[PDB]
Amino acid sequence: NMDVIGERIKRIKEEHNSTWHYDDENPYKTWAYHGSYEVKATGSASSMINGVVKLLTKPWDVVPMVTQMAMTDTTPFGQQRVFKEKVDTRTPRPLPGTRKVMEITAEWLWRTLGRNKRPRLCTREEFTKKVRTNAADSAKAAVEDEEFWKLVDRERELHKLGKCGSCVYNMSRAIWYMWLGVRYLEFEALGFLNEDHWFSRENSYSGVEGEGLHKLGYILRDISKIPGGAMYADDTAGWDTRITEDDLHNEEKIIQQMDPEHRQLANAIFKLTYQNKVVKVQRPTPTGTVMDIISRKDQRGSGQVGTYGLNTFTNMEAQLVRQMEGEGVLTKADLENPHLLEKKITQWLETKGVERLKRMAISGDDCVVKPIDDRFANALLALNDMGKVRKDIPQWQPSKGWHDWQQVPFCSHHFHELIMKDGRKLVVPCRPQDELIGRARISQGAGWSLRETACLGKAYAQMWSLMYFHRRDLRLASNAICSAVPVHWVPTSRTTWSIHAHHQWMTTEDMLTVWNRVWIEENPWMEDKTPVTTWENVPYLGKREDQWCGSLIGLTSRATWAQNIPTAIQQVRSLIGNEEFLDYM
Ligand SMILES: COc1cc(C)c(C(=O)NS(=O)(=O)c2cccc3cccnc23)cc1-c1ccc(C#CCO)s1
Ligand SMILES: [Zn+2]
Ligand SMILES: [Zn+2]
Repeated sequence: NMDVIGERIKRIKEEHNSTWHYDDENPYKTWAYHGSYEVKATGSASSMINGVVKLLTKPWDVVPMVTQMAMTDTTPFGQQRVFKEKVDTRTPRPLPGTRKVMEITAEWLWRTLGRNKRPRLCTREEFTKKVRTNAADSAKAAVEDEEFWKLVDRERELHKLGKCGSCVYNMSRAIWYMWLGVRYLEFEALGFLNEDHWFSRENSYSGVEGEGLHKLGYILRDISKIPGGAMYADDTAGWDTRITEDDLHNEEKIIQQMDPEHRQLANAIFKLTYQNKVVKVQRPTPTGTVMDIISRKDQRGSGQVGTYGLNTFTNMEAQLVRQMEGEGVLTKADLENPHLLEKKITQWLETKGVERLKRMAISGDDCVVKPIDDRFANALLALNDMGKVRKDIPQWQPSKGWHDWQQVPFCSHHFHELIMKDGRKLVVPCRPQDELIGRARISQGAGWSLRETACLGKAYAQMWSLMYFHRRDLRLASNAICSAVPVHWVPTSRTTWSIHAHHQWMTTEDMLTVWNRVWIEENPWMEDKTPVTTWENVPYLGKREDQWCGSLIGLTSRATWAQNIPTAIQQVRSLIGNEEFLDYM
């Protein structure tokens, strides 16, 4: 294994030859440990609190989920506990028959996904444009430096020779240029899956890439119209740690569709940084803090360019395999058989494949499946054998499905169908309210002024007005935040890193105008384009549903907050200063 990773470890070792040592008390059991060096400890035991949101959500000061979210340990201690609890495991190799059906399905799926689209290399100027639009970090400074691109070119030449010198995953500007350079090179070779929307619903059938949270519920409602069994949405326990060497070799098959110069670079990413990887992780010691150098041949590196798309691919494949087992196409005997009949798998894929993909909504490790009947609930042999063991359920207990699409969990949400006062139906996204408030109360970074804090608060408020307006407490808190923050202050930072967020709330445009654009004008499931002219006609969940989903409506403390909210707004305004404010209450 040293022939692939040796050069990276040699460069790390030489850069820290003063403090480099082999810590024999290292806690790694399934990862190869190469050595350690001294570092300055990074992270925090607690997250910073957004005072603007906190002051305008007083009843949630006494809420346990709101307190828990404010914690999250990122210190070397936090890094180590997460590592031990999840990442330091080995997935048993799938059986020979399971490997065979996965290989057949992966070959058919890649050909289906590439039926209209051709892979291509992504560029420096594409990466540059993405970095600029995201910052509008030190990444914008690097991208502007010609020496950054010269470091990139030197690494690419090693990749072209089948070698890697500086692409290290992390759990001086030279080390930062090497990390961003590593990410650019991955973007160059595999970025096309995202940039050219290979996992869009039109291209992939099961996929939802580019859809946006406001479309997911409508897609689940459409799947519910397909004849079949219940809708299943099983969670995998730590999906990224369950990506096997066999999964990685099946994902690598996309390189067969590439032009020769592209194939060479993508083969370098797969073989040197996915199937072999060098990882840095911080660890507390009695003496201080060390950086450990570790390696392994499987699992998925969570913070990589190709992660979302490749997880979506492998999950689509795994769910098709589970549907084949449910239909009796794959038997227990087939999974143990290296010599299983390839023809019946091929025949099912060619005649039923696409129809079975349309029965699913797949976003990375998140899946919703509506099989042809409920035999799927007990079809667990291939799923468990592929390593995709379901979270917090005995291995052989049947999956429980839903017969109502509104009860289905997907991407941390569930979806409600609302009837507007004018008779039109809306399908809206929702999650436990404490989660929404708890997140909005967390600020991103230290040494952030009242201005930056208030602008992030406004970004959360405006996200609530656009996606979660149907929650009484969030509409009231949103109105309060937007009344407390100067009208012309532009929302900053980001409320989420979800691929499903399109950030339409990152504006100073009227939120009702934006609401009409998203929910009426652009909404393909809204035939009648009549605009809503007042928030009074923007619906809420039924009161009982709002309460079931965490609303404090009906509580005295909530009634007191609603009554006295102009006082808290004025208190925020007085600390912000003599600025232009608008009264949204
Ligand atoms: C599928 O959509 C989402 C899923 C999640 C997970 C988040 C999200 O960040 N949640 S979070 O902060 O509470 C959170 C943070 C970190 C890890 C988590 C793990 C599990 C659950 N939450 C986590 C946000 C959105 C969106 C919010 C608005 C959206 C829109 C639109 C239209 O353009 S899309
Ligand atoms: Zn490299
Ligand atoms: Zn709900």
